[PDB]
Amino acid sequence: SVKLAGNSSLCPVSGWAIYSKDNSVRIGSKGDVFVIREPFISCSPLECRTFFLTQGALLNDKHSNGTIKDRSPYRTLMSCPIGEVPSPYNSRFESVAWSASACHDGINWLTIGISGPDNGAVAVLKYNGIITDTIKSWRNNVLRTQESECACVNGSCFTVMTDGPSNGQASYKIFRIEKGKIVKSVEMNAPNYYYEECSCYPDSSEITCVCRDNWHGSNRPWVSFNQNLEYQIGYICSGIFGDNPRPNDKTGSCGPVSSNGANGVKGFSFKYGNGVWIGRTKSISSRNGFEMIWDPNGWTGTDNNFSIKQDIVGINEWSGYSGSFVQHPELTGLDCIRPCFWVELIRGRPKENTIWTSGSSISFCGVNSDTVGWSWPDGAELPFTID
Amino acid sequence: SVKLAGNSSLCPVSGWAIYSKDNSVRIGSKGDVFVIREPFISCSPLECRTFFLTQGALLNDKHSNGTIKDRSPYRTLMSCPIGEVPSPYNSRFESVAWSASACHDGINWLTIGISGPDNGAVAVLKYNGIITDTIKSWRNNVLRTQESECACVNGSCFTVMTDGPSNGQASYKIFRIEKGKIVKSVEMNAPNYYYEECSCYPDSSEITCVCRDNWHGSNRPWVSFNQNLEYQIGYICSGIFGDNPRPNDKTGSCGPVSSNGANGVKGFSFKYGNGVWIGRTKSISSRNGFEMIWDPNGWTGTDNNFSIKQDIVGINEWSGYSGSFVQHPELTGLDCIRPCFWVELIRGRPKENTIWTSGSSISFCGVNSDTVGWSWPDGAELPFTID
Amino acid sequence: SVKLAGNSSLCPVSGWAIYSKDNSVRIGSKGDVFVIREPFISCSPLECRTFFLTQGALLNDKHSNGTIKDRSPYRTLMSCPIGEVPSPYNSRFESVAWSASACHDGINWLTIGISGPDNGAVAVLKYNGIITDTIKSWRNNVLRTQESECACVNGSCFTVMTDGPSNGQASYKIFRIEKGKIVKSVEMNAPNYYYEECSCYPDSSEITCVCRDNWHGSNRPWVSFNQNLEYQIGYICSGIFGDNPRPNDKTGSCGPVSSNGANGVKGFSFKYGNGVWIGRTKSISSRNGFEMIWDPNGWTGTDNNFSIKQDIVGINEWSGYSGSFVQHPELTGLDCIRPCFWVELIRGRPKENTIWTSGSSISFCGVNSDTVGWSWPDGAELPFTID
Amino acid sequence: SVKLAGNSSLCPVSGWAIYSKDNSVRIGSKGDVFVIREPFISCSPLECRTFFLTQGALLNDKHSNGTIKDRSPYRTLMSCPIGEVPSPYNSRFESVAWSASACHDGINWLTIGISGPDNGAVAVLKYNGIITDTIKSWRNNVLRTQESECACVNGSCFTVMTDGPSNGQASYKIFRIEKGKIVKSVEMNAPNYYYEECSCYPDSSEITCVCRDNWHGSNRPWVSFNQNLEYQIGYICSGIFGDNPRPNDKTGSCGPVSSNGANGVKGFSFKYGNGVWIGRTKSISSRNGFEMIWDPNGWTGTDNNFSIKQDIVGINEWSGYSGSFVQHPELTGLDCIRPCFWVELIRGRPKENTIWTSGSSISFCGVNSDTVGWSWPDGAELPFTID
Ligand SMILES: *[C@@H]1O[C@H](CO)[C@@H](O[C@@H]2O[C@H](CO)[C@@H](O[C@@H]3O[C@H](CO[C@H]4O[C@H](CO)[C@@H](O)[C@H](O)[C@@H]4O)[C@@H](O)[C@H](O[C@H]4O[C@H](CO)[C@@H](O)[C@H](O)[C@@H]4O)[C@@H]3O)[C@H](O)[C@H]2NC(C)=O)[C@H](O)[C@H]1NC(C)=O
Ligand SMILES: *[C@@H]1O[C@H](CO)[C@@H](O[C@H]2O[C@H](CO)[C@@H](O)[C@H](O)[C@H]2NC(C)=O)[C@H](O)[C@H]1NC(C)=O
Ligand SMILES: CCC(CC)O[C@@H]1C=C(C(=O)O)C[C@H](N)[C@H]1NC(C)=O
Ligand SMILES: CCC(CC)O[C@@H]1C=C(C(=O)O)C[C@H](N)[C@H]1NC(C)=O
Ligand SMILES: CCC(CC)O[C@@H]1C=C(C(=O)O)C[C@H](N)[C@H]1NC(C)=O
Ligand SMILES: CCC(CC)O[C@@H]1C=C(C(=O)O)C[C@H](N)[C@H]1NC(C)=O
Ligand SMILES: *[C@@H]1O[C@H](CO)[C@@H](O)[C@H](O)[C@H]1NC(C)=O
Ligand SMILES: *[C@@H]1O[C@H](CO)[C@@H](O)[C@H](O)[C@H]1NC(C)=O
Ligand SMILES: *[C@@H]1O[C@H](CO)[C@@H](O)[C@H](O)[C@H]1NC(C)=O
Ligand SMILES: *[C@@H]1O[C@H](CO)[C@@H](O)[C@H](O)[C@H]1NC(C)=O
Ligand SMILES: *[C@@H]1O[C@H](CO)[C@@H](O)[C@H](O)[C@H]1NC(C)=O
Ligand SMILES: *[C@@H]1O[C@H](CO)[C@@H](O)[C@H](O)[C@H]1NC(C)=O
Ligand SMILES: *[C@@H]1O[C@H](CO)[C@@H](O)[C@H](O)[C@H]1NC(C)=O
Ligand SMILES: *[C@@H]1O[C@H](CO)[C@@H](O)[C@H](O)[C@H]1NC(C)=O
Ligand SMILES: *[C@@H]1O[C@H](CO)[C@@H](O)[C@H](O)[C@H]1NC(C)=O
Ligand SMILES: [Ca+2]
Ligand SMILES: [Ca+2]
Ligand SMILES: [Ca+2]
Ligand SMILES: [Ca+2]
Ligand SMILES: [Ca+2]
Ligand SMILES: [Ca+2]
Ligand SMILES: [Ca+2]
Ligand SMILES: [Ca+2]
Ligand SMILES: [Ca+2]
Ligand code: NA
Repeated sequence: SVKLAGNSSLCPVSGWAIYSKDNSVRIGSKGDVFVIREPFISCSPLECRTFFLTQGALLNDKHSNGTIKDRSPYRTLMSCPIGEVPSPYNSRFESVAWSASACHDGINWLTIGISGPDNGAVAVLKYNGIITDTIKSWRNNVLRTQESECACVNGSCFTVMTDGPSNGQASYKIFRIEKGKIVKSVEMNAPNYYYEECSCYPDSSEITCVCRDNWHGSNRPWVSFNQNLEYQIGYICSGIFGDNPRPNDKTGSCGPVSSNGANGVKGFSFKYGNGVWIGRTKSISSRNGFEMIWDPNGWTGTDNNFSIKQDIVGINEWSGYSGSFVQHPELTGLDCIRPCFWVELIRGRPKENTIWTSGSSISFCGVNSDTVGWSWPDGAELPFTID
Repeated sequence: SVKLAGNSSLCPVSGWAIYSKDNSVRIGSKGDVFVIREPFISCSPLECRTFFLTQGALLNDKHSNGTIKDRSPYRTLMSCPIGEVPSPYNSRFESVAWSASACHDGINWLTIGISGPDNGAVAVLKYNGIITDTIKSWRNNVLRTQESECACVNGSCFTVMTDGPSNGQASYKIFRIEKGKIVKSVEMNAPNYYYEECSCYPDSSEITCVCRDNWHGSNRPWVSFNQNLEYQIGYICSGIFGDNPRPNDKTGSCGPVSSNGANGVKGFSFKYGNGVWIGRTKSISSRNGFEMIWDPNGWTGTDNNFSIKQDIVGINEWSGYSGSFVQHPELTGLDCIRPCFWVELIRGRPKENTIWTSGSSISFCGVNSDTVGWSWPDGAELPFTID
Repeated sequence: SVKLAGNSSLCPVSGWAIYSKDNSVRIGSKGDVFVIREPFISCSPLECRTFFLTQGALLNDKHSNGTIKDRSPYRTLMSCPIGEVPSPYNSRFESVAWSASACHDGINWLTIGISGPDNGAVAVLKYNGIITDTIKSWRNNVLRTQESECACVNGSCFTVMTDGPSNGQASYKIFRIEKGKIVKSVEMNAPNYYYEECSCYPDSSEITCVCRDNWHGSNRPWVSFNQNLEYQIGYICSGIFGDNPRPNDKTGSCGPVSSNGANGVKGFSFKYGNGVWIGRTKSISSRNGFEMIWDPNGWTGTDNNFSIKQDIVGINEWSGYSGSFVQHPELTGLDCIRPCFWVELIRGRPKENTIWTSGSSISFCGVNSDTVGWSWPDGAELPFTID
Repeated sequence: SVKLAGNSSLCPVSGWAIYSKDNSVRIGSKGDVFVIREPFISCSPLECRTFFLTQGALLNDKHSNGTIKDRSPYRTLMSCPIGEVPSPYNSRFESVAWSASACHDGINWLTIGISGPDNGAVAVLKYNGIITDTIKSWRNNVLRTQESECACVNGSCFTVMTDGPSNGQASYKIFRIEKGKIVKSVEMNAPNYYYEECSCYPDSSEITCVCRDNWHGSNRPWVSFNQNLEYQIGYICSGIFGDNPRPNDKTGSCGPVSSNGANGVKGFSFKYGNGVWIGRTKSISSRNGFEMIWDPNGWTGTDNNFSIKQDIVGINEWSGYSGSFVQHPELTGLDCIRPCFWVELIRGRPKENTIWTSGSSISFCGVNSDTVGWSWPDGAELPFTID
């Protein structure tokens, strides 16, 4: 058992091969499946797991009523093996949480679960399931974190948290965590930027995060930093705008794009020099479809020209959150950090006529062998009996 | 595999971080979850587990009827991982039981399960699941034990059992157990005191139990003892009365407080010199709400002043039993024994219009980092389909 | 990993302490629990498991119809941990079977599953889940075996099978099995005896079996043998008759007792010199109640006097099959082979008005510490929804 | 962990002993069991597993509707222990897949899952659950593979895939795979032959596959090859025709038998010099019944005489796909590779009045000890509540 090095570079990839699909909402029509949202995948050196925030309720049961609501004392962070439906009969309990992150350092799992009131929430940190630290709201306004895996390099794990309004300037902090203990934190000097729900990955011993600007950006903000949390900030320049909502593609910007910039969705991108692989919704106005786009100058260039598009979910199908996850050399035997991604397929409120909201997931891993575009949607037939 | 030392002091703590919530009643509306009461938590050097008394029945099925009744031949002690719902599909069988205790000495689990008739019940003790001893009622009036973890120091484990009436003087025995074999017991000389449902923990090689006076005490009795079962007795002196029911807070006593003293609820407290961390309901008359209070002179002083209160369950929400559990340094890597606690959130009879009674649970661990009060209640909407 | 020696003697016991209870029929009212009959318990050096023959159907579902029927191609031998309900979500598959045995030699499990036609059934033998032998019907008339654990001594396991009519002379064979291969078999010369559903245990390197005489005996037949299968035969002499049905107690006999001798129930007894611990039903006419009786001269003496009676199930409660199981020193750390027993609590047809028949279980281990009689019945309220 | 040698010969067998039956459809009347088809069994050096293609839906739920359809984005390759029902609570996720194969090389599991569109499907290969390679359709017409285990010899695993029309000449490729990487493939020169759904097994370091001619053969095509993918081709010569549909038995041919040759069913056979063990349906026109036949000159001789027949499923009962699996010496301790087989028992559409199609399974292993013919059918009573 050894710490993940995290010192190799990301594997360059040409396409995305399908890795998992859980069908949770379809199975939940009869089976005992948690109502969940905000799922994500994270791997150890031995396995990949899906983490998710339950609503303390099963699908097709009356307790799923009102699960559009984001924060309650019932919500818990749990995990199961990748591609299995999240059930009380296969799910490991992690934390009481309405916002979370998790990652494995090579030795044990770090989990971060935030609960408590909007005016004073507390992140509880656990290492191997023992509480090892806490951090409390410093702006008293919905302390919130990634909803995806943290990133680890040589025994240190890193995450981003946000505290403040969701329609204006907020405060953003970056953390270094070792064996579940916060050993350093810094508050970002980022005037006119906004960051939340960051998707962060390791790459050549450094951390890159691509986040959501809910304030006034239709492109995605990024922050990268080293083990000492010395950081750099920007927005993805590509005119292939990554957020949802967003305008139609056109010339981009290296700061925040204000057009359709308010609101957003969690997402990700991978940086390869001046190029970028963007995952995004296919619809500009709602969480519908999903596609991956390789723009070989999109990190720093502002044109809307790109070279590869691979379909993942069809434009008439419900999508949702998406996030990065990696497979390290210690897991794969490769000489590089493999990029993967998951997509959350949201069903129910607000877009459908149900009492509940819940998601399934799909996930894909980067390869340089042949791949194909298609649509792998949630597949459930709504409404359900309970509705 | 090594014996827990049990020789360090209790970790000093400033507040309580949420550790687990299982949502059992919410989930059992649809899923297959045991009807249970008398849950508790106990840890080995490798994991923590929820122990509970089943009713041999599942939520929202007809055999849930009558489960207000405490003692039957159908009740079984079973256990599942912390924060998971207790289900037939995830629960390990421990013992046939309508009163129980369990604790891990560092090598194997000890379990104590009392079944049989009210006039001659028998505790069956198991070590690693094998029957290693029995002990029979010696007063023929409902032999009963902790309903929370026993406590272990250097390969010996300790518990308390009571036999006799619940509305007057009863008999109270302390036991030293090694590899599931009773090696010593003493009957306590405790005239005008009453002990049941003790929450016992180790602290610097000695055991301290805080219990329930069902006879005539609205404050809690305590007994502390060494590995030779040489014991000291007393009641918590604080005017912050710990039992339910109780009077409003006023000047306390170091003997039993007779005002509102009859009846009770299982609870716990932690001694820190002359100070005390008290867990109690928020209502003085029913099992509603829960709070943690630090009273720096409350173990020995009778005033009703305290220095810290942390809300756990709101006053208008159902609560129930509570107990202590510890995390030893062999589990955590700390230099001290960490105090934690669980609360049972009882739903159904006698307070609600159901045919059944069952609980869910929440637990917290003591920390010195930032924490917050809130309410994490059961959350189920009663009555259910079967009612 | 080492072979069970099997060379110590049975632990003398003074009473029976309750070990497990599954509540399967109560739980199966809503949960996903197999319809089963013919359960039994068997232990390895690490754990005890319950084996059972499913009917390829779940309780309270339409496929449980007609499960009074003994033999079908749907019936399977499965196992789960002791005291858990048998569900498809916790159950290990063993063999396709309508009659069975299993036992662990210290290294691996042996399972014996008989299926196929009444006129040519085949026992399939498996070691560690691999098929290692078969034995086919030699009288073409329902080849059948113990429905309880086989017995192992020094790497050899032993069982008994029967082939022929159930209302007359049949044929009875004894088998020695090593690593799942039949290494010797003998046909018993036992004119005027009848043996089936033998409960067999090791004791001082030899096997004792106590069986069912369905032809013309209301006491139980026995056969004991060494590793070479050189055997002796007799019937339990005590006037405390062990079978069901049977007459009221009176002077017994050392050969078959013809009064109420046709028909029967699987059962067991333990021999301790000239004395016997007898488990039997409390009713003389039907499968109701259960009790254990220590008769200090009952193996070889014919009087109906006895020393100890311990109630297990009350006379107005349903019982059923019962069988021996042992815990070897390699499991317990004792210097003797510990005797235990289980009882099948049968519900449904033919005594109740249901479409199905299915059983739960209770089990007890022998101890020399204090015990108590009680009733631990099945507890389900019939009929069920499906009826 | 050591690589399976795969260099010994097939064990000679006189008959087939029943190994497993899962009763999936019967159990899924109430419990949470996947709608599935295309099951198959494959073994590591430590256990045997059932692999199957789910429909992303449970039996007796509305999302089972339309499951006659073969290919969708919801289908997933998943696995559970042999003989257990495939449930979301006991099944391991393998791959997104509407056509599949898997096999264990002695060190790790290889899985092959084809998803994507009919005009450009992609097989995703995983080794130990990590994506190790992909291969894309090369004729753009439903890339498809074995629906049974691939075959392994000294660290290399072999499979066959087909691409093109199912009512005419298509293209057939053989693959050598090492640690989940395709290291060699060849396209077969096979004019006038047709191969799909190959059942492949190792025998003396070489692979023999018996497949389905959906174009114009009522006998089965075979291809055998060495580790270099040097291959020989042929059809089974026996006038005991192996496909469904087929003619009644008459003189066979060593080329495709065109009488009733169109359409087909996945099946298997085992070669023993000039002889052959044939598994087939009992009906000549529909997937009903199953029997095993030993024809001592049937691999190369065209007569319709055989030496042994062993009933498996009766003629009036539903059957389906069948395939081979092996137990290598590293698992059994034998000196030869043991042949086994499974049969899928298909229920629902198109033959029955349901909204859904699903299968259960049975399997058998080859022995030289005594065996018996019988019928072990699915057993479920259709239609179901949902229909
Ligand atoms: C939760 O649990 C409670 C407590 O048990 C249930 O309340 C019981 O409900 C049952 C069923 O309704 C009651 O049992 C019934 O009693 C009837 C009347 O019994 C008395 O009066 C008759 C004369 O009419 C006398 O013959 C008899 O000796 C009694 O003095 C009976 O008529 C019913 O009998 C029928 O069913 C039985 C099954 O054994 C048949 O054998 C009979 O022939 C007959 O067909 C029946 O026994 C019982 O009294 C209630 N108990 C209490 C304490 O009130 C709740 O119903 C339950 N709730 C839910 C939701 O399940
Ligand atoms: C339920 O089982 C009954 C019997 O209890 C079924 O009736 C027939 O099939 C059985 C085969 O197992 C036999 O046991 C019966 O003797 C036989 N004939 C009868 C009762 O006349 C009956 O068809 C089944 N019920 C349902 C709902 O299908
Ligand atoms: C709290 C503001 C933030 C951005 C608007 O809300 C997020 C939006 C969500 C969304 O856009 O779907 C779902 C997240 N669960 C929620 N996070 C929390 C902590 O409640
Ligand atoms: C036996 C008397 C005792 C104190 C009143 O009853 C306890 C009270 C209970 C309670 O106050 O909720 C529930 C406990 N399950 C019960 N213990 C037993 C062994 O039945
Ligand atoms: C086969 C005759 C035998 C004795 C009457 O029947 C047994 C009786 C039974 C019984 O008396 O309850 C149940 C057993 N499952 C059955 N065994 C078999 C193989 O069917
Ligand atoms: C694609 C052609 C092929 C042969 C007709 O269809 C198969 C026939 C099937 C059948 O005959 O039952 C079911 C298989 N699931 C299907 N394979 C695929 C990949 O869909
Ligand atoms: C990465 O870290 C490993 C393990 O410590 C080290 O041996 C190696 O020199 C470093 N870099 C690369 C790119 O392999
Ligand atoms: C959902 O909650 C609303 C408002 O509290 C209520 O009207 C409705 O009955 C609920 N539906 C269900 C199925 O519980
Ligand atoms: C990794 O961390 C360890 C322990 O802090 C340290 O010894 C080592 O130098 C670090 N390696 C790098 C490349 O930073
Ligand atoms: C506690 O016990 C340990 C382990 O036996 C021993 O080595 C140590 O000296 C003791 N520590 C304290 C704080 O008393
Ligand atoms: C712990 O127990 C062992 C065995 O009884 C004993 O030798 C040792 O002295 C004990 N340690 C203490 C500190 O009591
Ligand atoms: C039992 O067998 C053990 C282990 O082989 C042996 O050491 C011992 O002598 C035997 N005991 C008796 C009483 O025969
Ligand atoms: C037990 O079996 C082994 C191996 O056959 C043999 O060597 C040994 O003598 C046997 N022991 C006894 C006590 O018979
Ligand atoms: C097969 O291979 C094994 C292991 O490599 C070797 O030892 C043996 O000689 C070979 N066996 C046969 C039957 O050829
Ligand atoms: C099944 O699917 C068909 C086609 O969409 C539809 O017409 C039918 O109503 C569905 N039936 C059920 C019972 O859901
Ligand atoms: Ca935005
Ligand atoms: Ca560009
Ligand atoms: Ca009191
Ligand atoms: Ca005070
Ligand atoms: Ca008899
Ligand atoms: Ca006597
Ligand atoms: Ca259910
Ligand atoms: Ca054909
Ligand atoms: Ca021939
Ligand atoms: Na009956």
